[PDB]
Amino acid sequence: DEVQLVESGGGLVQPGRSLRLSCSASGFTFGDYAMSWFRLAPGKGLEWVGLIKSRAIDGTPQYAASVKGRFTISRDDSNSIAYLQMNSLTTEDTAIYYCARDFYDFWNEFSHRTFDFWGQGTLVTVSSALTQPASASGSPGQSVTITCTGSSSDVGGYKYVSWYQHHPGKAPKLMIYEVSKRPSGVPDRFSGSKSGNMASLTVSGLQAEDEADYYCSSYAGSYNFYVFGNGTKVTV
Repeated sequence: DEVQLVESGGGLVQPGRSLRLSCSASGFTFGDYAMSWFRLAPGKGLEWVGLIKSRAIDGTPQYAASVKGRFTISRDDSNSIAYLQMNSLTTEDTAIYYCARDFYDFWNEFSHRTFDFWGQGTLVTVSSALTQPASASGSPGQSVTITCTGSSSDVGGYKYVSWYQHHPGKAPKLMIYEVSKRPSGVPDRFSGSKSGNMASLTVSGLQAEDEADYYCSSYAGSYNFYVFGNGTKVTV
């Protein structure tokens, strides 16, 4: 099959309005995985919106301070489809909204930490925390290093630092997880590392396809869950 996530429902909407985003999964046994909603907004970086776990765990959804009380996340295990309900939409809510699968099933110890298989996202336009060097460049074949500096409560408190690669209009993609692991099919020239409060990505032997925006993320404990950097344009 392949794992596929398709988010729908976005569009130009007037303020204070309500909108439901759908995410239809395929290719895995939907019921066994947390599903997380993320947001990419211009000027801001990537943001965690909320999380719903497998019903084999609790299922009670967790949201983020921002949307805490006006968004509501939901699942339909019978049709393998997660939902994001948005209420009282302000223009500061305009963004691309992404759907995500926990890297593991509810069985695994390391569940509820890393997310993968992001969809393309659906754009919502409404009418009317980790430090990351803005830019980096190199020549093809040369090396490059990206920094992601957070605090004790995030990068330096855990072994859950991810890096995503983002091409405009395309689904963000896991390059590195758990600080230094390469998912299946990420070339060993992408390298993860950390020390204290600062993580590092290293792209050895650059390539034309390697020119992208690179976002870093860390688990940030029970209260904040996730946090991101503002992204880095690598230019080859």
